[PDB]
Amino acid sequence: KKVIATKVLGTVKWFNVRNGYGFINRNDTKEDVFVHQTAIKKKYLRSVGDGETVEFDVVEGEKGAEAANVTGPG
RNA sequence: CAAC
Repeated sequence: KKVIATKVLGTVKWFNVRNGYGFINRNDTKEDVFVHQTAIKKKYLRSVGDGETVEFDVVEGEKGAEAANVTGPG
C-alpha cells in the first residue's frame, strides 16, 4: 500500500484477461511494473489493452512494486 | 496476483 510514485505514465506491454494481470512499461524509468486486474479503475470492466498509454500510481505490493489506480492519461 |  506504500505509494512510491504518482501520476506515472507508461505503455501496456501486455495484459492477459485469462490470468488477470500484465505488465506496464514506465515511460520515466523504462522498467516494467506488474499490474493486477483489481488495480485498474473501471465484460472486462477492469482491463487495459496491449500498447495503450496509461496513467497510474506505483505502490509497494507483496512481491515488490506494482501499479495502482490505473487509468487513461489525464 | 509476477513474464501470458
